[PDB]
Amino acid sequence: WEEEDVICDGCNGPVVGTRYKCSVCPDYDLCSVCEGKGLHRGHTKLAFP
Ligand SMILES: [Zn+2]
Ligand SMILES: [Zn+2]
Repeated sequence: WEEEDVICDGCNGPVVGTRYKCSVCPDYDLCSVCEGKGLHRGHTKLAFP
């Protein structure tokens, strides 16, 4: 029962719904809100659920 949860690197809450993971940074993720706020805007991101 090893589980991987995804925490937003902005609000530090878990990412539920759309996940914006950085394509450059290893293991960097933002939630839909923090993405909307323009965080980490210098790196390309992958927007999957
Ligand atoms: Zn967030
Ligand atoms: Zn980045």
